[PDB]
Amino acid sequence: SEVFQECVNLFIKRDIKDCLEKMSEVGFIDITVFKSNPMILDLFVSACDIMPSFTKLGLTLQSEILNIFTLDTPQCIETRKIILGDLSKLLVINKFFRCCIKVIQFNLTDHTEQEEKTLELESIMSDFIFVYITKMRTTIDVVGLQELIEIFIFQVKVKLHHKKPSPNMYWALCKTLPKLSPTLKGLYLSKDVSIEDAILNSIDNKIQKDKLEVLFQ
Repeated sequence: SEVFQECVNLFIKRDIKDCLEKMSEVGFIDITVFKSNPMILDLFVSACDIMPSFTKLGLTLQSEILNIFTLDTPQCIETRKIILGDLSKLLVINKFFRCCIKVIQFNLTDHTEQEEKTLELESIMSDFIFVYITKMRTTIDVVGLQELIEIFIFQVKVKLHHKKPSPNMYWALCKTLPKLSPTLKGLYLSKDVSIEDAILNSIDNKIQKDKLEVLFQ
């Protein structure tokens, strides 16, 4: 449609707030529309992933975004089934999780409620990780899987809990998901660099960044 093309054109120009406001104005931010038009959902998730947060937007747009990424709404449950159901598009699954994180991080004010939703997200994500490495064994998106685990560690365990990075976060996840380390050690981003190797290296770099970057400013 012409109106959908207008939204796409705003996205191409990185007028992301205007893109989302137009989607809201025309009624596209709606699970019923998402189910009937996969590319409308794809645009919505991609645009929301670029927004620093959802807090500076108009009230109507904000309420419609929150309905899609608040974990216990009917619309979020349905959207999650659609996005997590396409195991071939792991990078979009990762965008969706980042959008859920953005709601907890910036739209929630009560730390007790933030913790409550963070724990819910942890279960959703760890359950999905098991599904992915089981159902897509032999057909793993190595780069997407590295990104997924690093969202869990750096955005959820570190950022949402306000907790310093540690290799123990990786080993703890592997003890709850015993299939994980074998999978990640056997898949390679490059010669002699497994996903596990890369994640542990990322954790080490993040530790040094956390310790030193502000000192150097």
